[PDB]
Amino acid sequence: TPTTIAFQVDCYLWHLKKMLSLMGEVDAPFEDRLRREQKALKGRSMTLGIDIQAATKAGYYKIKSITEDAM
Amino acid sequence: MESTPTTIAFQVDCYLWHLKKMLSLMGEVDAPFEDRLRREQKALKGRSMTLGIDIQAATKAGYYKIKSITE
Repeated sequence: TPTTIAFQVDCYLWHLKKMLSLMGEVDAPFEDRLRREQKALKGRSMTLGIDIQAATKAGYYKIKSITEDAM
Repeated sequence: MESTPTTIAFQVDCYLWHLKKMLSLMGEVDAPFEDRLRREQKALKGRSMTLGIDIQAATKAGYYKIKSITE
């Protein structure tokens, strides 16, 4: 599903942004955007019935699949 | 470009946006995902003009920044 795939990819890329935030590599507006997006992902998670952790894993493999041969 | 939390944030944002664009190119995402993509692209153009950083250059730097950390 394009909606499910969108969620998985959004979750994984958000996970990357969160990790960079916790590493202190980024500034405050990036951190504000981060927390905004997370609240939005939680809302979407309720509608899709997909756990953010599971979606994050799936999104990692989707991204691995696309960067593998293109880059 | 300089290496500050603000420029790193911009590099990461540009590169991760690029990955979302690749999903759009594959046609594997829904209309809200594409809506967010266009809205974020406009945001990045403003921050690009503000920071005086080329999006293409920031996109490459973001790739290597993420790659350095994830690998």
